[PDB]
Amino acid sequence: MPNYKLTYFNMRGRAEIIRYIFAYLDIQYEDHRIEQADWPEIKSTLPFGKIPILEVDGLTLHQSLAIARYLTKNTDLAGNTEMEQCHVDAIVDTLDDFMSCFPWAEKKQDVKEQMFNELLTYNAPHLMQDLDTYLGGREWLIGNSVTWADFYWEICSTTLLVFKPDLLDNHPRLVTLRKKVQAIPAVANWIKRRPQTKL
Amino acid sequence: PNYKLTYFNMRGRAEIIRYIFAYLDIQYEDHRIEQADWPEIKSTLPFGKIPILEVDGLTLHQSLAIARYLTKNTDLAGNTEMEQCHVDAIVDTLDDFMSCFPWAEKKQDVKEQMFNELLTYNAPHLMQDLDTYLGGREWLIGNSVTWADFYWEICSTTLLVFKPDLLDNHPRLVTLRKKVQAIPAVANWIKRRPQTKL
Ligand SMILES: CC(C)(O)[C@H]1CC[C@H](NC(=O)c2cnc3nc(C4CC4)ccc3c2)CC1
Ligand SMILES: CC(C)(O)[C@H]1CC[C@H](NC(=O)c2cnc3nc(C4CC4)ccc3c2)CC1
Ligand SMILES: N[C@@H](CCC(=O)N[C@@H](CS)C(=O)NCC(=O)O)C(=O)O
Ligand SMILES: N[C@@H](CCC(=O)N[C@@H](CS)C(=O)NCC(=O)O)C(=O)O
Repeated sequence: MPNYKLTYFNMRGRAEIIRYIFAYLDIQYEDHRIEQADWPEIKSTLPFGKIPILEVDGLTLHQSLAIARYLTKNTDLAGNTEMEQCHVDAIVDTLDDFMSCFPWAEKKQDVKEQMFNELLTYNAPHLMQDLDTYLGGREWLIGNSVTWADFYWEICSTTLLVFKPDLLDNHPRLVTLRKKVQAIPAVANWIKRRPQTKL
Repeated sequence: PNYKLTYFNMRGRAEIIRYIFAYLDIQYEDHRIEQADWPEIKSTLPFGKIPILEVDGLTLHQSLAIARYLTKNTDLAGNTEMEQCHVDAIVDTLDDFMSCFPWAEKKQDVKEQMFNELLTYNAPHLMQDLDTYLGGREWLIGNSVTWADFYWEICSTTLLVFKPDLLDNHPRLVTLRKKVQAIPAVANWIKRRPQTKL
């Protein structure tokens, strides 16, 4: 048994993909959440001043997608062929690119509001349409079994729906995919048992 | 397999793939398009972006997903799962930074302001972080070159076009660039590639 400690804020955010992977693989870990009050303290110690980080047997890892890739290496979640592993990474990166456009840390309310609106109004539907086309009539995004891209799709879409509840109105196949992920017992169990935060 | 890489006539996000092909001695069609070609091609792509890599007629996208696919089971990947994690983290740290720049911005006033903002405040912190993380080592991860070293040299090249003094107080990061550039396969590609701003 290896010693895992996850450090992030109290919210889903960029740590959530790691938490889904831990739940799905049934791995016990310390889900260390922090208030903003403690943020400047810990920040000074961090290698690149960013969370989430994951401590593994006294060794520190950073970058949430780098960590998620490390944890799924050698598992069913990574993909069934070398090429399918690329597709998993590329779908994840495509989703992460779009989530990263949003100005999460913007101090000016009016600039943050205008940007969140532009992205959700013009960009988001282009992405939903491309994703819908990519999925087609298949059960999972890549190959014939669930991957951590399906986890990421579910996590990303959950946060987009908070700001734009009608996002998937004309995309029932993408809603089905969210339901299929949420129905995975280990994921269901995590969703039910997790702190209820907005983001 | 036969490889066809499609991107704009610039280093940009394709350059990491081009360094990996050079290093591994892999022949490939380096297909470069002008802006005028772009709308025609954009609709054929499942996610409407480039670069794309065609491997025996099958399309891959996302530059870093492709880089990770090409380097798997090679000396560029990182020797252990943990070191692979470090390689991914460094590349993601660098790529996060390069993504902040408003590459596609029309208004040159707000564009120059943000470029200078990022190069003034944010770039030196990242330089200091990288210099610390590198410590006593000659390469970013382990005891040999990885594609993270390539990516450093690629990202730093583009940053030095806008802020040539960025590595004045960081000679070990300069050394790292020169070590990447002294690799024969890389040196050879750098001498022969089309000379572009970006
Ligand atoms: C300390 C502070 C006030 O400066 C910080 C606190 C944390 C904030 N982060 C977010 O609000 C946030 C939330 N969800 C995200 N989800 C994603 C995608 C779905 C995985 C990506 C980035 C996200 C960023 C930024 C400001
Ligand atoms: C269609 C269009 C005309 O609107 C496009 C054309 C391509 C443009 N992209 C860039 O100029 C560009 C260039 N170098 C880059 N280098 C990086 C560094 C390596 C990681 C990241 C992003 C970059 C983006 C955006 C607008
Ligand atoms: N690409 C990185 C992004 C890390 C990141 O920027 N995280 C934010 C929280 S969502 C943070 O730590 N912000 C601190 C700051 O910039 O002051 C990842 O996915 O881990
Ligand atoms: N994270 C992606 C980004 C791809 C991307 O944004 N590419 C730009 C060119 S640098 C593009 O195709 N832009 C087309 C457009 O915005 O219309 C990658 O690394 O491949």
